[PDB]
Amino acid sequence: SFSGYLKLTDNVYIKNADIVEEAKKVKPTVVVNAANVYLKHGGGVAGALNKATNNAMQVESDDYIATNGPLKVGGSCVLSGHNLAKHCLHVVGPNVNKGEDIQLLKSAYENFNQHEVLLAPLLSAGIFGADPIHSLRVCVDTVRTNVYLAVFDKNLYDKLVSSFL
Ligand SMILES: c1ncc2c(n1)NCC2
Repeated sequence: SFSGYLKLTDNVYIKNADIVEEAKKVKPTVVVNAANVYLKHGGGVAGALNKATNNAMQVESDDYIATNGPLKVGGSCVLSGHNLAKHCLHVVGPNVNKGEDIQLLKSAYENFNQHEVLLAPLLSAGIFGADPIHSLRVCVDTVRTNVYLAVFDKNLYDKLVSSFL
């Protein structure tokens, strides 16, 4: 089970941890991937989760895209969690670096409400370019199910906790 998390609200928890390492340890029912519409897991959380699956996540994702086409920004799909989780919920937050509507971040977090408990990163944070403090605020104000947030960067984790309202 999840350990060492700081409780932020009734249902949101946070820990300074590598989501890949957290997933291998806990083997949650759902690990959230910070996906793009093409499910091209090149970098950030997606690249790290995919590399941990020995590229099996990318092979499965390419078959999903070949069949279904790309996801919408703000959308998601449930695929296998491979050696990391029972399932991976690939969620597409807006990539601010690609000029995408930051208002789609709430729509992206709404996908989490379809799962009772999730291990997740902050959507649109990191290489997606959004303000992680804003992402945490949207997470707490949108997600009603139990979300265990893994924040890789210690300095960002401290900033998120110390500024949390
Ligand atoms: C949480 N947030 C970001 C990352 C992570 N976990 N693993 C590597 C990049």
